[PDB]
This record gives sequence, C-alpha cells and structure tokens, in this order.
Amino acid sequence: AAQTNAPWGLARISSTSPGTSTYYYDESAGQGSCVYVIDTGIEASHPEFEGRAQMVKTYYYSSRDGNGHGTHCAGTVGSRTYGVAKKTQLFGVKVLDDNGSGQYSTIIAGMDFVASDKNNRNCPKGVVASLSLGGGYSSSVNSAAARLQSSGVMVAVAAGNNNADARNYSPASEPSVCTVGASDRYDRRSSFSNYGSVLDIFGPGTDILSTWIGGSTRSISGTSMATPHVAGLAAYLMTLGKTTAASACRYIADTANKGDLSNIPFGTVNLLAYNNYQA
Repeated sequence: AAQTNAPWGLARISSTSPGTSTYYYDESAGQGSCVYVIDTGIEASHPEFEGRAQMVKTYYYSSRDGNGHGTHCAGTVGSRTYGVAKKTQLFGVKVLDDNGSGQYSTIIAGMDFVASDKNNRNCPKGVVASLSLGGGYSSSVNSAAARLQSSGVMVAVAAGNNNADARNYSPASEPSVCTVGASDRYDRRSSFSNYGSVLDIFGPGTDILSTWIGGSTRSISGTSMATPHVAGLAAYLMTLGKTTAASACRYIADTANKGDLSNIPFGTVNLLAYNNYQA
C-alpha cells in the first residue's frame, strides 16, 4: 500500500533516505494485534480512530483526556491518517491527570494492570505497551516495567527530554525494555533528546503531526512522539509474523538504518527505526 502526502515521520520509517513524503506498508497493517497507551487517556470518539479505540482503566474522576498528550500518542500508533499500524486495536490506561502529572505508585499500578488485562482481550498476533512518560531514577518503577516485559508484552519507553544520559531516569534506564530517542526531518538527533548506552533505537520526534482533543489535529515535539512510532512498528511486524513480543526490540535494532544520524555522542547507538517494506 502507499499513502501520499503523509506526515514526514511515517515516510521516514519506510525509506532508506530522508526528504520523501509517501508512506509504504503491507496492507495487513497490524490487524489482530493490540497496543496499550499508558498516558493521559484517549478521545476514543475522534473520527480518525474509526471505532478501534476504547478506554479500559482510569485512576481519576473521569477516563476522558482533558490534556491532549495521550490522544496524540495514540494517533501516531494507529489513527487512519497519522498512524503506523492503521488496523490495530488501541486500549487507553489513564495514569496521568489533565495537567500531565502523576504519582509513581499510580504509574506502577497501571503497568501491573496491563500485564493482567491482556488475558481479557483478543490479541492473537501479540500485545504492545507505549509509555510516553518518566521521571528520576526509581528501582520500583524499573521493576514494574521489567515485569510487564516478562509477562509477554513488547514495552517501548521514552528516553526523556533533558539533553543528558538516560541512565538517571525511569523507566528509561530499565535494561530489558526498548528505550527510544528522538530525531528530526534532516536526520539530526533532536536537540532535547537524552542519549547513552541504555538507548536501543531512535524514531521521528521533532514536529510530529497527529490527533488532538476536540476532534482536531496539531504538530508537537519530544521523545514522547518518537516512542509511539516504535510501538506501532512492533505491532505491524508481529502481525506479519517477522517477530514476537520477547525479541521485537532486538529485531528492530538488527533491521534499522545504520550510521545515518548526526550529533550522536560516542557510546550511543546510531540506529533509526525502519520497516524494510518492498512494494
């Protein structure tokens, strides 16, 4: 399949070079897979989701997204126009409030919820979780992310936006999950992106167009925007039978575009997520 005039980030994940505007992908498009978006919620009624999104859990007075951040991340995973995996099922878990903040105990409860809740859903091709959040180092937060991965879920997490070594942030610093940095349309590391030996991969993170609350759209930047490109790619590859939840991070790194990014500090991987689709 071919999507003309796509957002730059979708075109980049299906290309060997920067500067193109068509997204190429196998028409199976993640059907039969599931992606949990653990964030501020999802506006499931947005026309871009076509009935494939629903809220499954909240820790606050409402399950609605009063912020917009979680709706934007879900759109990069699986909306019709702005998503990587256009036929996946999306499940929302609201662990952040409408100001975008949340206690670490609530975030841990949310990750334990997904590890059990997958047994109540129909996901024959496999299960993914997208975590666009983070804070300072916590051994308890890292252990929760490791349990979720062990249970058979592909876990993707944001590196953080401090222009620093990701070793000092959680869940970014957990070894067994997929830690994602951010790049821009000219193949530079984003100026805010964290780095270090704990990173596994980079994805598009500067000026990313996706869905917003109120049935609208907008372009915003961060490692939060890079993370759902990788979660959507994992769902797409599991549907095609190329990999499984336990080895998807290794498969994505083995098949990535190598040595193409600028301003990568010595010691950090120079790997950009790529679907390797041949029309």
